Amino acid sequence: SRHEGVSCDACLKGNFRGRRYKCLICYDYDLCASCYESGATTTRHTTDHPMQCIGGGGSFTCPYCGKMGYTETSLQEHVTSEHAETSTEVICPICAALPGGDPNHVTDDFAAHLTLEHELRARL
Ligand SMILES: [Zn+2]
Ligand SMILES: [Zn+2]
Ligand SMILES: [Zn+2]
Ligand SMILES: [Zn+2]
Repeated sequence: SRHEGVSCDACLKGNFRGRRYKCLICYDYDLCASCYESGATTTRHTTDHPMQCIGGGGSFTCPYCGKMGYTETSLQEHVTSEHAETSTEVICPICAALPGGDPNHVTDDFAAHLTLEHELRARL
């Protein structure tokens, strides 16, 4: 998924995909996974600083039938199988659970939303 509203203090890319790493010493300081894994530093930040990984995991509810307990992977498998042609408006549970996440991503094609905005790869 994307870290909406977040930009990397080292490479300046924003709303980046993959995992987000937040420094717990420097104020409002975040690294994309590429800059985190590669030891990127700026003026105030060192690789010694404690970092918190944000995003990933979680169990999700299907908005079309209400069944609970899916992972991001199994939710997408379920929706793309059992609800691929429906036009009811629903709100995305994954966006709402991710910090920065749109609290209300309203969509009438949830299967396309998962495929496009929640791709199933660790770096995405
Ligand atoms: Zn970066
Ligand atoms: Zn730092
Ligand atoms: Zn369902
Ligand atoms: Zn979403």
